[PDB]
Amino acid sequence: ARGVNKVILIGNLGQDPEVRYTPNGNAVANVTLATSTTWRDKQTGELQERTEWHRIAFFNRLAEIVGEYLRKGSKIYIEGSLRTRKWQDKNGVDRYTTEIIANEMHMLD
Amino acid sequence: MARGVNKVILIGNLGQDPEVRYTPNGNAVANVTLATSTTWRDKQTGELQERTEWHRIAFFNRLAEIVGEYLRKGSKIYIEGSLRTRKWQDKNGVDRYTTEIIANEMHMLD
Amino acid sequence: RGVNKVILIGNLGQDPEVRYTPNGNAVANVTLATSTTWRDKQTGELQERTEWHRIAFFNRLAEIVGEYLRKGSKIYIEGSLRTRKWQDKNGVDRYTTEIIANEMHMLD
Amino acid sequence: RGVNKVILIGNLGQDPEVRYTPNGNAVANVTLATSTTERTEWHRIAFFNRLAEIVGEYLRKGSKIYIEGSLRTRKWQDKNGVDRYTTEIIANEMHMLD
Repeated sequence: ARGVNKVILIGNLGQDPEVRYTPNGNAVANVTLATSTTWRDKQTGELQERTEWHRIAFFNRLAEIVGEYLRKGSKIYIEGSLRTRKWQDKNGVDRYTTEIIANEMHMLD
Repeated sequence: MARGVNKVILIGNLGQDPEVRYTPNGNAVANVTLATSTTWRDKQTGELQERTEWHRIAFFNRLAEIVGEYLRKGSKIYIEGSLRTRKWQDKNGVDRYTTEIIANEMHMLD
Repeated sequence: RGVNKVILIGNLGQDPEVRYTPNGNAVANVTLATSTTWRDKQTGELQERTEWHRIAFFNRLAEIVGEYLRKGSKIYIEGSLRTRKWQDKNGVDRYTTEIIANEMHMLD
Repeated sequence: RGVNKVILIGNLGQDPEVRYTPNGNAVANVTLATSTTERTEWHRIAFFNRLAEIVGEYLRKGSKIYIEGSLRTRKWQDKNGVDRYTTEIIANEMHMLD
């Protein structure tokens, strides 16, 4: 190639995997994944949880694995790549919707 | 010490010269658009063709300052950061995720 | 100018000992095991290879590790590679490569 | 099970050189320099097959590249048959930054 496009996530499945098949027997799976980090309340010192949400897509073998083993709550590790579909704002500002294309996946439960 | 891991690593070029602003308190804030390339093989003809993804990146404070001063359209950079997503609601009522990369690190690659 | 990153997930080989440096700082040296399993694409079959990594935790991270982690604990690590030079008893330069941990997350 | 991953960006210490293992395969062992505000770290990296050929063709001393790989420590004996150990990076992917 010439560029690097790489995401590493650890988080939980927000719902049970949704598995489907292309009209020619290809596995496709879509999951929602929540990753968390902590935040310190400045006033009170309370350690509070912050959550980001990500859409992940798996293909073929990996998608089969996902639907075979993973359920809501499942904690997994993931490497993948960002894929974005260009936008346009109410104010005409270019925006970016992002799915993660998964190439690796390690189960952690 | 968080329960999760949210890491992006990118290498690519600025589509445009950086956009920079300051907050009412002075602190800097920069955004750029990054193109990252890979290569696709045309299965029929064997042609080596370039595919491009586009990314919105936000920088803050000192990093933003560095970006304003040093970067330009075409600049090749390395980026470590985190994904920040604001949630959607689709035409067909499906959930979508609009993401910005929040940069923690930046190395210029000439 | 340069990137030196290591990401690992695997299990501790021992209960960690927090020690102190000749400068008074906490250190915890541990080993971590990562494994690759694959089937030989012809002759042999189910192959499994294990790698042992040397990890150095310093200061608070050292103390956390000393306090929470135990042998076999499943842990996640980000860090940097450092090789150091020492001498054997006959004065020959020998080398050891270690992961200087930046971050760690408990997966258990 | 387990993640063993390395990412580097730095420069080759020497013009790379394709050689061959006793199995016949291609391989280039090179060193890569990475630095921090200043201390320089030297990594042994190993490319095999295709990557090795590609590395041997296009890279010279001081070539800035990007690498992903896995860590591997192999065991060997010195003259006196004492177990010694070397940590090398087995590269999966490589990109030229020049």
